[PDB]
Amino acid sequence: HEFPKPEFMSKSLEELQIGTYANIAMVRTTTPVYVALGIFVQHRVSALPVVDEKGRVVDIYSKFDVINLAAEKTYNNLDVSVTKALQHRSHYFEGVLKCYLHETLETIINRLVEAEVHGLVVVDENDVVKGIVSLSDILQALV
Amino acid sequence: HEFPKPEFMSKSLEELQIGTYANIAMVRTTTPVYVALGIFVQHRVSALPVVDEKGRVVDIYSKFDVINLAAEKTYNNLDVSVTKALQHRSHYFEGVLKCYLHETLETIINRLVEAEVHGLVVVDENDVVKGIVSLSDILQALV
Ligand SMILES: Nc1ncnc2c1ncn2[C@@H]1O[C@H](COP(=O)(O)O)[C@@H](O)[C@H]1O
Ligand SMILES: Nc1ncnc2c1ncn2[C@@H]1O[C@H](COP(=O)(O)O)[C@@H](O)[C@H]1O
Repeated sequence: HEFPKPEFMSKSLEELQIGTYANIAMVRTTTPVYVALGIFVQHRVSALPVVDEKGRVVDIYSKFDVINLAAEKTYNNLDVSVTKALQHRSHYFEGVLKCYLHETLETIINRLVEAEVHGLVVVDENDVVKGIVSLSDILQALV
Repeated sequence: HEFPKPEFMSKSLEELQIGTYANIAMVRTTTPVYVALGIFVQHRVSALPVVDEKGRVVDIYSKFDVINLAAEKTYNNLDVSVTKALQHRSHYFEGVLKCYLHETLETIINRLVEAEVHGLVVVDENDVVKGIVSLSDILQALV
């Protein structure tokens, strides 16, 4: 009974209707961590696209990023920028940040597993946010 | 304004009232992945304690575990056991599986960051499930 089904691994994100494409919560490179933490606790979404001055995705900020900040032995306050998370990892340069609607479920799954990341930002031709794909969305496709 | 606050890093899980201690969804070492996947998609919890024949915690099964299974190049079906996830990692032997109510937030945070894990099972003296602590619970303590 193969897991995952080969006929669904070969279908695109668009075809499978996988991800969230409305009401996306996101932040800027100039956003302090206190704003992200407020979003996580009060708005309750799992990952935040981080966009530069042009609206282009340059990182994804997760709840684990906050915990990583909290564990730092150097002195921090919450007025630190979300871009300080980049000292621990670069989702961007490892090619495990973004994805496209036309990409296959197999491609997306291989990308998640590549860096052990829980989410990808769906972008357009200008790297501008269209949606988000998280492990929950993939699990709905895997059923 | 220090992040995290030192006066809350020194407090225990019990003292901070961090974690979920009722209505815990969990599975057995004999549980097939199809049962875990159904739980994730329909019951909608982030991590499942995996308990042996004696009710003792021997693993934690996460949504990423399913994605990891899905990416395997060898042939699988969903009748595989949740214990096949153990081929990718041992939360147990790395000491990043369990925690106790009396442990400090700083200890718990350092443990999460140690293996880059998103959750811990709160256990008793017999390694039996008392609750679960996930990144969301920690974020509520960090505010
Ligand atoms: N920043 C976000 N804004 C809006 N929806 C999101 C965001 N991050 C994740 N989601 C969606 O939240 C749902 C649950 O995802 P998760 O919280 O990872 O289980 C999924 O459908 C995601 O696509
Ligand atoms: N297996 C589980 N059974 C019950 N509650 C859970 C389980 N896993 C996580 N939770 C709780 O679900 C809430 C949201 O956690 P998370 O889904 O990781 O954001 C937290 O209060 C967790 O303690």
